[PDB]
Amino acid sequence: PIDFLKKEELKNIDLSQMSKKERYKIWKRIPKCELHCHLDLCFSADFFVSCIRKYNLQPNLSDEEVLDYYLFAKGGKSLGEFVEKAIKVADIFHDYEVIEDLAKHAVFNKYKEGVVLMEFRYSPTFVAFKYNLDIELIHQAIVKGIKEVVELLDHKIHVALMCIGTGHEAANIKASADFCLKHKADFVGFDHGGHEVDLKEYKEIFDYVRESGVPLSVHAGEDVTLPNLNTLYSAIQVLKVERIGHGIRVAESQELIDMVKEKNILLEVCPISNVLLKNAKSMDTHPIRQLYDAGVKVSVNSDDPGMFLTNINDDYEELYTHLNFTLEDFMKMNEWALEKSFMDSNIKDKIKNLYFKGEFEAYV
Ligand SMILES: CSC[C@H]1O[C@@H](n2cnc3c2N=CNC[C@H]3O)[C@H](O)[C@@H]1O
Ligand SMILES: [Zn+2]
Repeated sequence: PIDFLKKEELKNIDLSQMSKKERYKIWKRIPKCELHCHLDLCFSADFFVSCIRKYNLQPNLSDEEVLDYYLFAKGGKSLGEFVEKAIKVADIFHDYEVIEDLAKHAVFNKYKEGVVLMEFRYSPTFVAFKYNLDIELIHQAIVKGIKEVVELLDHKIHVALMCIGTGHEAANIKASADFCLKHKADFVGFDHGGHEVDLKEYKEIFDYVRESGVPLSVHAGEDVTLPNLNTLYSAIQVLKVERIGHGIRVAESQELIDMVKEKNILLEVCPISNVLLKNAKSMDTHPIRQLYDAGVKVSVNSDDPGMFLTNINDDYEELYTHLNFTLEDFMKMNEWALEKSFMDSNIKDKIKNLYFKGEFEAYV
């Protein structure tokens, strides 16, 4: 059982005297609450390469060329290109067995990384398109795979699901919204991913989801190539989201920074994703430092461990190494993520008690 760091204990840890390996041991011991991780793009290199071989998908490529062709581990051009490679990766959604395996593995690896609260998200209609799978059996496979691992683990990690709509056709977004609500019992939130579009047009679809009791967190303010910040205004003012996926472009506008703070919105920051997709110049210039210092609530997230060949503790390493975040900062961020989690209040209460009970400093 991971020896999770406690709030009152952090002042005794000297990270400056540690090797990279020893720091990773400390990142593992942070009780992490992760809000933004696409389960359908969450795997290791090994898992991915097996899948490709299992279905004889690339007989002309070495393992290394398969990783290069399909994934984004060295970074790319833009979110646009990222969306194009995701489409390619859908080569592996061959059947429901591989899907269930994917879900077991993803949860197991989060557990070993020291995540205690995990909101996974996935896009059913996406996962279905390549082989025209049935979204109902896709969901059953994922829920089954998750339940089995959580049970095996004695509920040591708490997992919830969010449903993502993708694309810019009302028909597909509506079909996802209906699926999400049909499966309200499993889904705790509703998202939009894919190319970044202004969601204001789909107001009535999102209203209906939000008003049926499923809160919203949509991808917005990620893609630096958009000619304005309209997508952020829409998510906040029209969709009335509780959280924003990425939202890093909020840093470009004092008006938006004030809006997010005043509305108590949390930004689900994905540091490595933004650098690899060219939405931040380098980790040294990542807006999370500005936003955190401006008093915006932000949490740390991996986004797509499979596309980047990373895990959540790599994001912590980069933030510590490039931007000088501290263990205190990390604990504060995870407690914000805990408070803004869409999971049941009973579960959040348990987690608070288990991991976030003390205070950083003694009463004086
Ligand atoms: C199997 S991924 C299904 C999808 O969800 C989308 N997505 C996955 N990871 C992210 C996605 N969308 C936008 N921003 C990049 C990243 O956060 C992806 O482009 C595809 O549209
Ligand atoms: Zn994402």
